[PDB]
Amino acid sequence: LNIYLLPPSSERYGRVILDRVEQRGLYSQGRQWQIIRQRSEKKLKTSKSYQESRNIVQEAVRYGGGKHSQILSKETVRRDTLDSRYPEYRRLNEDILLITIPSISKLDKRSISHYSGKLQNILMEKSYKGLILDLSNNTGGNMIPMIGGLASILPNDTLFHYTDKYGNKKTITMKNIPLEALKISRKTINTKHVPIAIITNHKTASSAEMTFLSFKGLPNVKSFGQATAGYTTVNETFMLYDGARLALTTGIVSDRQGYKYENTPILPDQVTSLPLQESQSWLKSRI
Repeated sequence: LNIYLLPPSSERYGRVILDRVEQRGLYSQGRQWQIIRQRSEKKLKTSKSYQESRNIVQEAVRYGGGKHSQILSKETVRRDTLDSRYPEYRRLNEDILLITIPSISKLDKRSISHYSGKLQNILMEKSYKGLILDLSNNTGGNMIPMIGGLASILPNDTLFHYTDKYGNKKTITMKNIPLEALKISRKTINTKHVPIAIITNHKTASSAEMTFLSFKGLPNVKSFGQATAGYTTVNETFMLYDGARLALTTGIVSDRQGYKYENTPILPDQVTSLPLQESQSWLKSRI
């Protein structure tokens, strides 16, 4: 077809990332920020490729956005997509299901609907009186299939809040979740009410942590295990010219109860190295 393309220079490509970082990053203002930015622009003047430009702005991204921010090359983004897994369950006994809820980074509608659908089926069509939700080793990815699959046990209300560098406070509610895309019905939201035990470990991160926050303060819920990884900030992701992605931190976070998080670990209710064990016992007492 009839195509016109005049791709940015490697310098331009680098400067585009600096503009975004400055525009939305939590920390990208003030004396230390320029200097880092100025130093980055000086190197970019002689950059000879996009890859080189990403290397050059790395300090700026890390400073301007913090430890939850980064630039992923197109290749890195795809390899990470291929690490995606689907939820699994095992019946522990006639009353308790153990549900494994893993990392998934996929965007495509089919994959994310298979992930959420698997969860939906377990929660809606299986028999139980209590649940164990296992977020160990879930380092995040696409929030949509995670929150979506768990829709039946979450409020049709505020999930968590987040505030940007300009002091704009916003809210992620069950409505902001594209359930329609997963072909899941809003009539199923919050229709299961059983004791829920949630397990986390040190690797539990990011989307998984914000999924964890979405259960906080629920009276039927209690959590076991260890503090999470501490990537409790909202990111916005910007697709760059060659398919690379800028993941940029733009929001500080608070849960329904008013507690604030800024790349800070979440404490489970009951810290322990035996959370499956203590989980079941807790579930027994409440059943």
